[PDB]
This record gives sequence, C-alpha cells and structure tokens, in this order.
Amino acid sequence: GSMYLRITNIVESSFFTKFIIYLIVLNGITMGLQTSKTFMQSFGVYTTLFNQIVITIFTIEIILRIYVHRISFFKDPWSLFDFFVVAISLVPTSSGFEILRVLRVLRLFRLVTAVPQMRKIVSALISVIPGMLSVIALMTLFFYIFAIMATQLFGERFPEWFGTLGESFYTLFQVMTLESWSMGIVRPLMEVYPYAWVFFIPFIFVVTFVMINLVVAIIVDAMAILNQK
Amino acid sequence: GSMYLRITNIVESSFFTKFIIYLIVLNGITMGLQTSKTFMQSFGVYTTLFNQIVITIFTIEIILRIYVHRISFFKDPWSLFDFFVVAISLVPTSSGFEILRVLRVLRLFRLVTAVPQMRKIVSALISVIPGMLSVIALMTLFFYIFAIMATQLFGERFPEWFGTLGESFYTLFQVMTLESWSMGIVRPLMEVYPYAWVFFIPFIFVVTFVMINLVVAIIVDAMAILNQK
Amino acid sequence: GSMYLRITNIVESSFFTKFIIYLIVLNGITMGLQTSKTFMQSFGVYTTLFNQIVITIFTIEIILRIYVHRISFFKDPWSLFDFFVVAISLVPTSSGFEILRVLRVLRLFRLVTAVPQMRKIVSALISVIPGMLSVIALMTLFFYIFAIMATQLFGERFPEWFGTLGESFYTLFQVMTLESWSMGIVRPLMEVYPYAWVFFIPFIFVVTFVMINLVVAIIVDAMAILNQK
Amino acid sequence: GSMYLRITNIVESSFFTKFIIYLIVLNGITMGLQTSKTFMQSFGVYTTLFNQIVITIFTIEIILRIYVHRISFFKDPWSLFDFFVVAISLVPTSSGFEILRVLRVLRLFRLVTAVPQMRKIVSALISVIPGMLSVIALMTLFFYIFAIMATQLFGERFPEWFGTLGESFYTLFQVMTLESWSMGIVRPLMEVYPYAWVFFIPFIFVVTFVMINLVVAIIVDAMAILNQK
Ligand SMILES: CCCCCCCCCCCCO[C@@H]1O[C@H](CO)[C@@H](O[C@H]2O[C@H](CO)[C@@H](O)[C@H](O)[C@H]2O)[C@H](O)[C@H]1O
Ligand SMILES: CCCCCCCCCCCCO[C@@H]1O[C@H](CO)[C@@H](O[C@H]2O[C@H](CO)[C@@H](O)[C@H](O)[C@H]2O)[C@H](O)[C@H]1O
Ligand SMILES: CCCCCCCCCCCCO[C@@H]1O[C@H](CO)[C@@H](O[C@H]2O[C@H](CO)[C@@H](O)[C@H](O)[C@H]2O)[C@H](O)[C@H]1O
Ligand SMILES: CCCCCCCCCCCCO[C@@H]1O[C@H](CO)[C@@H](O[C@H]2O[C@H](CO)[C@@H](O)[C@H](O)[C@H]2O)[C@H](O)[C@H]1O
Ligand SMILES: [Ca+2]
Repeated sequence: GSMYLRITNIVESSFFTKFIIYLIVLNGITMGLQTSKTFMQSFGVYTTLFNQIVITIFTIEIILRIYVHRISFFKDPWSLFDFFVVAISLVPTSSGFEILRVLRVLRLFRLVTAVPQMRKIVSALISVIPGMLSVIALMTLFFYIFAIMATQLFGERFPEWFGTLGESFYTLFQVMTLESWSMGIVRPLMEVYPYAWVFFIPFIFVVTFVMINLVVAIIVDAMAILNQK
Repeated sequence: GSMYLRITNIVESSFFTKFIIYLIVLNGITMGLQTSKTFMQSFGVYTTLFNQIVITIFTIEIILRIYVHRISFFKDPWSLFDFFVVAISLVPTSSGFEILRVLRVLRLFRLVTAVPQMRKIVSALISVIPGMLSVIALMTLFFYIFAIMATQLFGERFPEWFGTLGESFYTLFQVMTLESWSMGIVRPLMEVYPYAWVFFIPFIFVVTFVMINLVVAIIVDAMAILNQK
Repeated sequence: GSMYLRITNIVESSFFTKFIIYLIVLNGITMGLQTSKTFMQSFGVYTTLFNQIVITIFTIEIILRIYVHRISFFKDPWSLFDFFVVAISLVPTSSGFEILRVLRVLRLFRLVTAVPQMRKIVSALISVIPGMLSVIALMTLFFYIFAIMATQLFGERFPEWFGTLGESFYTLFQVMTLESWSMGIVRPLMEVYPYAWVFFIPFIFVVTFVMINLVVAIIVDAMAILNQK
Repeated sequence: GSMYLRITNIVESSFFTKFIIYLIVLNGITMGLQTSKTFMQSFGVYTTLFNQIVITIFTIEIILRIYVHRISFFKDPWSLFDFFVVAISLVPTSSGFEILRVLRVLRLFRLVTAVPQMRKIVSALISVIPGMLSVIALMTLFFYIFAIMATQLFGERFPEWFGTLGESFYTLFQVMTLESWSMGIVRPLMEVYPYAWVFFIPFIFVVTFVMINLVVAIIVDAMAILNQK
C-alpha cells in the first residue's frame, strides 16, 4: 500500500532517527542525575516521569519500525539489540529484582545503534572476534585443566582462593592479569607449600605467551587484510 | 616598511630563537633549584629575580613576534601555546591560588615549541589522535553507562568507591588499569555482594579487548600510511 | 597383512577418533565434578569408576595405534604427548605423591591432540618459539648476573627476598612483571639501603626494553612470513 | 713481523676464543656457588682462588689481543666493554666499597661479547635505540616539568613521596608503571587534597599515550626496514 510508503518515508527519515538520538542523549543526562539523592528528592517526579515517556516512545517506534520492515527487522543484530534493551527496560519496578531496575540503563547503548559512526567502530571490534576463537578455545581448556589442578592442590588450606572450581578460576584469572599475583597469592602459599612457584611461574609464562600471540594475531590478520585490499 | 623587514630578520633569525632556547634551559635549571628550601634560603632572591627577567623577555618577544607576523600569529597552534603559557605565567603571586604559581612551570613546555626536532615528534603524537576518536567515543559511552550501573548497585554500602557518579568513574578507571582491581576492589565487594564478579569480569574483558584494538588501530593505520607513502 | 589394513581403517577412522573425543569431554566433566566434596560423597564410586574405564580405553587405543603405526608413532610429538599423559595417568593412587594423582588431569590436554583445529593453533604458538631463542638466552644471562648481584647486595638483611640465589631470581621475576615492585620491594629496601633504586630502575628499564623488542620480533617475523608467502 | 702473525693466528683462532668462553661458563657457575655460605665455608678457598686465575687469564688475553690489534682494539665497542669489565674486576678486595666486589660479576657479560649469536641480538636491541631518542627526549622533559609541579603541590604534606625533586621523579615513574598508583598513591592524597586526580589522571593518560606510540614507532620502523630490504 501507499500508506505503507507514507509510514516508511517517515520511519526511514533522517529527522525521525535523529529525533530519537536526542531522546537518547536527553535520557542519558536524566539517567545520570538519577544517581544523585539530592536531585531525586527535588525532581525525582519530573525525572522518572521523563523516563517513562522515553520508553513509550521507543515502544511506539519499535512497533512502528517493526511494521515498516516486518520480518526483516529480526535478522538484523542491531535491531534485535534495540528490541531487547527496550524490553529489558519495559519491565516495571517492584517486580523481580533491582537488577532489572539498573539494567534499564542498558538502553543508553541505543546511542551506538542509532549513530552511524558508532555502529561502524563496533562493527570493527566484532569483526575481529571470529579470528580469535581458536586461541580463546585453547585458552579456556587451559584455565579449566589448571583450575582443577589448583583446587586439588590448594583448596583445603586456602579455601577462599581454591575451594570451589570457581574460586580457583577467579584467582587464576586474577593471577593472569598480574594483579597482586606475588605478594598477595603465591608468596602467602609458599609459607605452607614451598614449591608452589612451580605451579604459577609456568602458569604466568604460558598465558603471557598466549596473550602476546593473540594480539600479534589481531595485528597480522588486519595487516593482511589491508595488504590484500 | 623596511623597519618591518629589519625586525623580521631579527625575529626570524636563528640566533634570536636560539637565544630564547638558552633562556628556556636556564629557567628550567632555576625552576628546579626553586624546589630546594635550602637553595631558596640563600639564593631565593637571585632566583625569583631571574624568573621575572625571563618572563619580561618572553613578553618582549611575544609582543615582538606578534608584531612581525600580525594576525597569522594566532592561527598557529604552537604560537598560541607560547602566548597562553606566557600569560598563564604573567599572573602575579598572591593573586588567586597557588595553583597558578605552580602552573608557571608550564612555560618549560616552550622548549618543545622553540626546538624543531621536538615540535616534530609532538606533531607525530597529535597526528595519531584524529583516528582514535571513534573508539574514545565508544569508550566513554561505556564508562558512563557502567558508572551509572555501578553507583546504583554499590554506592550505598561502598560510598568511598561508588557514592558519586564520579567516585564510580574513578574506581572504574582504576580497575581498567588493573590496579588492585582484585585484592583491593572486587574481592572486598564479594564479602557483601557475592555475584559481583559478574559485573567486573565482563567489564575487565570489554575494556581490554577495546584497548588491544585501539592499539592495533594505531599500528595498522601507520603501516598503511607507510605503505601508501 | 590384510588384518593389518582391517585395524588401520578402524584406527585411522573418523568415528574411532571422534569417539575418544567424546571420551575426553565426558572425562573432563567428570574430572570437574570430582573437585566437589558433595558430589564425591554420593557419586564418588560411579565417578572414579568412570575414570578407570577411560584410562583402560586410552591404553587399549594407545596399544592399538602403536600397532597400526609401529615405530612412526614415536617420531610424532603429538603421539608422544598422548603416550606420556596416558602413562603419567597410568600410575595408581597411594603410590608416590598426590602430585601424580593431580597430574592425571593433564590427560584433558588430549583434547588439543585429538582435535584438528586445536593442534593447528598450538602449531602456530610453538612455531613462534624457535625465533625467540636468542632473546630468551640473552634474557636469562641477565637474570642470572643480576640475581647474583642482588643476593650479594641484599640477601643478609632481606633474607626472604634475596637469601638464596633462587629467592633472588623469584623476586626479580616478580619485579619484572611490575607486581608491587615499588610499595612492596624497592621502597622497603630504601629504608635501609637508600641508593637501591640505582639497582632496580636500571633493571626495570632493561627488561622492559627487551620485552618490547621480543614482541616486536614476533610481530615483524610474522609479517615478513605473510609478505613472503 | 712474522712473530706478529704467529700471535695473531693464535689470538684470532677459533680455539683461543672458544677456550675463554668455557672460562666464562666455568666462572659463572663459580660466581653462583659463591652466593652460598655453605659452599664458601668448605670450598671458599678453591673458589676465590679460581676467580683470581680467570682474571689473570683475561688480563693476559686483554694484553694479548690489545697487541694483535693495537689501536683498532679501542674503536670497537665490544672490546672496550671487555676492557672495562676486566678492569672494573681488576680492583682488589678491601679497597673502596663492596660495590666494586659485586660489580666484578659484570664480567659474566663477557659471554655476550665472546659469543656471536649473542652479540648479534644485542646489536639488534641497540640498533633500535637511535630512533627512540626524540620520544625519550620529549618524555624526560615531561617527567621533569611534572616532578617540579608535583613537589610544589605535595612535597610538604607527603614528604616521603614528593619532598625532593628526586622523590617526586621516583613516585612518578612508579605511577607510570601503574604500580599501586591508586590504592597506594593517589587515593591517600585525596584524603587531604581532594582534586588530586586532576593531576594524575591527565598524567597517567599522557605517558600511556606516549608509551603506545613509542612502541608503534619501534614496530613501524622495523617494518619499514623489512619492506625496503
Ligand atoms: C564489544 C564486544 C566485546 C566482547 C568481548 C570479547 C572478549 C575477548 C577477550 C579478549 C580479552 C583478553 O582479556 C585480557 O587479556 C589481557 C591481554 O592484554 C590480559 O592482561 C594481561 O596480559 C598481558 C599480555 O598481553 C600482560 O602482558 C599484561 O600485563 C596484562 O594486561 C588478561 O588476561 C585479560 O584482562
Ligand atoms: C600529547 C598529547 C596527548 C593527549 C592525550 C590523549 C589521550 C588518549 C588516550 C590513550 C590512553 C589510554 O589510556 C590508557 O590506556 C591503557 C592502554 O594501554 C590502559 O592500560 C591498561 O590497558 C591495557 C591494554 O592495552 C592492559 O592490557 C594493561 O594491563 C593496562 O596498561 C588504560 O586504560 C589507560 O591508562
Ligand atoms: C604453548 C607452550 C608455551 C611455552 C612457553 C614459552 C614461554 C616463552 C616466554 C614468553 C613469556 C614472557 O613472560 C612474560 O613476559 C611479559 C611480556 O609481556 C612480562 O610482563 C611485563 O612485561 C611487559 C613488557 O611487554 C610490561 O610492559 C608489562 O607491564 C608486564 O606484563 C613478564 O616478564 C612475563 O610475565
Ligand atoms: C640493552 C641496553 C638497553 C638500554 C635501555 C634503554 C631503555 C629505553 C627505555 C624503554 C623502556 C621504557 O620503560 C618502560 O616503559 C614501559 C612501556 O611498556 C612502561 O610500562 C607501562 O607502560 C605501558 C605502555 O606501554 C602500560 O600500558 C603498562 O601497563 C606499563 O607496563 C614504563 O614506563 C617503563 O617500565
Ligand atoms: Ca599491582
């Protein structure tokens, strides 16, 4: 129909999508003043009020551009995100956790969707991830096998650090980033277990070698693309 | 006029600008001995005295080379800097803060202006910054959205770290550099909030992925320029 | 013989090796639930039972594919690994240390052997190591010479950090990763030994210069290979 | 003369220089067992005895190869080093400091001189340094100007960290490596000086931008050489 075209040249319009970018920037400043108990005690009304207006508008416009583009709307990753942070946001307060009240702030990520220069650079960042998969595979297997070892070795005398398989995972991740791996983790262990450095000096070495190579992978792959294009 | 040319071939002279480089190096050694309470108690007079002589000379010469080059002086970034650290310096003591007394030391950055090899390498460093803008954009939006979350989640029971939106920003920046993110920030939070690692392990991951890519961006862009030039 | 070919087209089969990949994934989930004292108190029987079944199967199949390929089996690094983590695993409990009971978990690294995409990426990582050898040589010599110095200088008044040649090695390695090198190591030393920063500021500088170059070595070597291939 | 050629084909011989490599490796193992108070109490005699034999041999051979090559010996950086760690070593004990007794261990760096594969990789590492000079220049000027500021701002209430111009330099260097810059340096300062992060968040930013670029400089320069050669 032609009323269809009337609605498409509204919704595909520059001004329509530019308007909801201003609605994004407005609701980001509001989002930020909500973290002020002073502001909320004066303008807590006008503010949360403004937060409900922007959410109906995004649902009015997610129903509108779900109509303009019908099923094609759903094979698009960026539209799915706008649908799934509008709806994560669409849940009302005092229902569920507060964790949903805070995840409503995820709707600021609609700025990355509605802005072109931003969906470009995010396309770059995710374009990189297919290549990293084999090393992130190898990498995980390593953290798994070494978390099992570390729990079996240390989980009984250092339970806050190696009790769970998970507690072990976390500490190891922490050690990988060299966050206090020595004065804080390994040195305290050599007070009970003297040859513990045999477990962590190998460990530090291997995940640092693999991080270097993961990054050289990003660097050469990109260079190869540039060279071939 | 020809008295104009007399003043231009003075001010565009090698010796003129080389002389104010020695005045820079002299006033840097003086600048440094001023931080010695011993030195200041003997030669505090001769010293601050020397600091007032170099500042009139730079204003004599900023009035001179503002005359030689008239308006063109102002469309030049390096001359604006010399004008704005001479004048930040031109404010007298006991007026305002001490923060202006110390910012007078910024006039040592005139060494980067008056030396060619130095304005070259600074040109390299700033030439890099136009490219970084889209990722620094994305990056900020992320720190904002996640500071709001983190205040809403933790600002009441950990007020020194998540009370303000700003307190949150700082801690997050701190966590990004892996400065005691674990034994110091996240582990203390898991004493009250057990599933806090769900907020920071994602967070550490995303800003490390984006830092890697920002740096691979610098590396490939530069490589591309070299290849095409 | 043709019974030989009957056994080879069994053992070189897709399904045979795919089956022992499922046996790997099964014995990894089991491996992981063993670290649960709750799980072990109910299903400790069924579980360790399952661990003995998978080890006979791997020895049945290491005797099988040592037959199919006879001596060639042994000039292959990945088969040697499967032979040496099956046999490290083949030792029975209550004989030796517990350190062998835990190293049995190394048999999960059979997933990297039995999966193609995984032996590829490990081939990449080890392919990189021949080049790094001269800098790892230089590097070690440096840690040695500087551990000897550091013990001679500090081992008597700081025995937990510089008593052994080994204690010195460890601390230095720790300092190299910038793990609390300052508030934790060097600042406490400047309470007794004031000009200690002369030993560690040079040291931090040299191993950071050499790490940068080691990584630029990986990056240019790989780039050169890409360019020439 | 021909006795000259007799001495040159001795000193330029493979076996001559290979022999003093074994003397290097021997005196490195000895060097290392000297840090053992147990070893020194049994074999302290045989050991230090061995240390005096190797030093006469190196002076016999530094007088020999100073004769074979006369003045050309001195325009060679690697021979100057062998002359200046033999002579730093030639000073006798109980004269001067112990700091000279320990610097005798520097003579192990003769292994890098006497081995070809080693003087190669050190040639690589130093070949890189001419390029880094302009950024290390800019870099220093920055640490200087900002150490002066930081002493003027904080040296009176935090004297162990900002009292000297030097104390300031050290702390800043420490902050640059992100070693406890937050929970340890800047957070304690915001207890007295609340807007201190304005001094260090800019500071952390600028030296991290410049480190990234210094390393991209190494990476592209090397790539350019590879491409043009
Ligand atoms: C936009 C969507 C993004 C989806 C996120 C995808 C995540 C992909 C994982 C990549 C992140 C790796 O995670 C991060 O790796 C860095 C690598 O610098 C490691 O960090 C450590 O390793 C490096 C090696 O490079 C050490 O030299 C360094 O001292 C330290 O930073 C940590 O292990 C982890 O903090
Ligand atoms: C001359 C004028 C200069 C104007 C300044 C322009 C500033 C531009 C911003 C670039 C600086 C980024 O700021 C800095 O990023 C580094 C990236 O190494 C991060 O630092 C961290 O991230 C890296 C990833 O590379 C981790 O692997 C690593 O363990 C840690 O160093 C921090 O987040 C921050 O300290
Ligand atoms: C798959 C089999 C693998 C066999 C393992 C082979 C090991 C080869 C050794 C390479 C590992 C080097 O070991 C690791 O080097 C990193 C380099 O990032 C150093 O780590 C440090 O150096 C870097 C320089 O890049 C600093 O800028 C940084 O703040 C810090 O991470 C440490 O010294 C060590 O943790
Ligand atoms: C063989 C003779 C050698 C002569 C020595 C020549 C020295 C030349 C100076 C290069 C060394 C720079 O010194 C070192 O720089 C590293 C850069 O990784 C910095 O270290 C820091 O900066 C990086 C940026 O890359 C941060 O992202 C990172 O978290 C941290 O490691 C420190 O400021 C310092 O420890
Ligand atoms: Ca730290």
